[PDB]
Amino acid sequence: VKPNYALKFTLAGHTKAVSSVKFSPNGEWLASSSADKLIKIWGAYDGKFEKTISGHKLGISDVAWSSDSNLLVSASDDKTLKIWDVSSGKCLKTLKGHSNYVFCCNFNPQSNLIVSGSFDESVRIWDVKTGKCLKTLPAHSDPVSAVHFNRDGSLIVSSSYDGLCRIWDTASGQCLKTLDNPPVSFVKFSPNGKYILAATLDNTLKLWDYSKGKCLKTYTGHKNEKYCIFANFSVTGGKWIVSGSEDNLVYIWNLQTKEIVQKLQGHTDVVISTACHPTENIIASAALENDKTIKLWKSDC
Ligand SMILES: CC(=O)NCCCCc1nc(CO)c[nH]1
Ligand SMILES: [Cl-]
Repeated sequence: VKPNYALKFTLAGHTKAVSSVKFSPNGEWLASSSADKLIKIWGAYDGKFEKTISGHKLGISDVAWSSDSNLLVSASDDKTLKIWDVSSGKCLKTLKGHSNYVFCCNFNPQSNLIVSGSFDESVRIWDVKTGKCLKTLPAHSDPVSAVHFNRDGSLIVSSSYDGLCRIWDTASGQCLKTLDNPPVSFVKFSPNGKYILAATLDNTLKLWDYSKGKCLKTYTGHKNEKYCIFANFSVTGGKWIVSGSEDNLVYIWNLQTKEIVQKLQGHTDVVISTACHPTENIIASAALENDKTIKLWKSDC
């Protein structure tokens, strides 16, 4: 069995590289962030442009949704994160404390906390209500490429150009585990929180068993030597691994067999970001500044 993702919509409007696309947990919306300093909201099902959210003074590297689909958080080169009310487009809080570009961000499942990763080599944990920094983790010895909460928010996983993935106890900020050392460009937990998916800048994705601390699966064939490209667990139909690539394609692998099952063609630059819809067999992909578009794809499985 293989998926049959086909192009449904091309979403134009960003004037520089797209950096990140994310579906709202309720499946209604796609949010995109860009080097153009803007967040854009789009209909997940009709691709219809909804609104622009503005206020960052420099480019945005990442955006993430609260669990109720009402709030966004953005990570910017202006060294801040901003918490946004999606309905009003208003900036509710500016999260200050990082000393360099903020690269990655995520809410916990409760959405009382935000985790951030920065070029300043720290991971910060923030109170959503107050906008205050609760904890600063001296997490890494190079820029932090990704941060992600597990299923209940009890753990954070971080990755860095220093070649490490680290698992952190959210409550205490203490490191529970460190996983050659090529730069780690992306990491996230599996939906069940038992596994970690990690990208390294040697054109390799690895599935790690967190409990055992050992590599279970490797996914190759794509190009990733430069950019922090997002990767995804696709779980709505077949059990796939999804990633962008520096050869301008979306790669889809069989999680169990590690075989490439589809390559999506259409982008005219690096596919930096992919997202999987929470309920439908729908992928969003976004590309860098030769392309600047988002594409919505639909599969029967
Ligand atoms: C250096 C690089 O990859 N620049 C392209 C724009 C940033 C993309 C991005 N990836 C992540 C992974 O967590 C967050 N943001
Ligand atoms: Cl996703």
